[PDB]
Amino acid sequence: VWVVGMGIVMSLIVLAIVFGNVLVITAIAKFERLQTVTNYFITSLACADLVMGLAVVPFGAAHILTKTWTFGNFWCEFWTSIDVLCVTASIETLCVIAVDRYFAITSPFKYQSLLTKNKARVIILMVWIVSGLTSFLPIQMHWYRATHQEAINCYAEETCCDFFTNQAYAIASSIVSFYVPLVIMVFVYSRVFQEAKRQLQKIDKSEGRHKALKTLGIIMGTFTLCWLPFFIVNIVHVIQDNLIRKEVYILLNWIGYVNSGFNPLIYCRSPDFRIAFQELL
Ligand SMILES: CN[C@@H]1CCc2c(ccc(O)c2O)[C@H]1O
Repeated sequence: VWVVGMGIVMSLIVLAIVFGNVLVITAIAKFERLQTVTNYFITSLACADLVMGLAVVPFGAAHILTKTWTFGNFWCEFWTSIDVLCVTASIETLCVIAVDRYFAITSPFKYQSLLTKNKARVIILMVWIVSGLTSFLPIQMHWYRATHQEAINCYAEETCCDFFTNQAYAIASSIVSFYVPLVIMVFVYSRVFQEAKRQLQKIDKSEGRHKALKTLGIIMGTFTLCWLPFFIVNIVHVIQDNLIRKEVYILLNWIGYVNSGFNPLIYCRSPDFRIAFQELL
């Protein structure tokens, strides 16, 4: 009776993920006003989320719901590669938009000539290139396989799909995909909050005839509680401890998919963008 029960949630998530990006892509495509410099980064994030939801979520849900994998193992390598690539692309896009906000707040005069529409495209292309390289190159060249005789049959056989990684690769991947964006975002947001507090104090100096924290409170919090634990797990099993189980690993990886799906809708709200949605509907 649980098979039908778990199917409903997966189907709802799959239906919602694509609709949460088609609307934004279509609205930003055919509206002149919504076009801006940060709009390119927003579209990059939305397209990455759409690709993730259209590619990895349905097949992964089919694998989880079914007893055993259906087709051959030839496509599995870049299935996993696309998964890791989209995750890295989303994380790095959030890091770069945070850096953009930091540059916007601190130096107003330089921002006019520092960033240009022509120069902005280079950053997105470079980050896509580096994420795609660090995703495809290790996965496809079979540099991530392990030597332990356990599950080597699963790697050899074309009927089961389990994720097994070497000690070295996991740590480097976690460091290059999670920790650096986290520290950069934390530092830049601390600086932004300090600037906002200073401005509020200056305004209060001449008055009499912190709400903004809430605006920050979500934008980082939903990132932490939804992505901090998994990578913390993604290292410990490399250590000699056998504490975690496969089901827990699968569930913590799964939660990240829902987090990535829900991120862009919460991230981008504006009266102009709201009326942009309104006109299309
Ligand atoms: C099988 N799922 C994978 C397993 C490990 C992993 C993921 C995503 C980004 C990474 O940097 C990873 O090391 C997960 O999506």
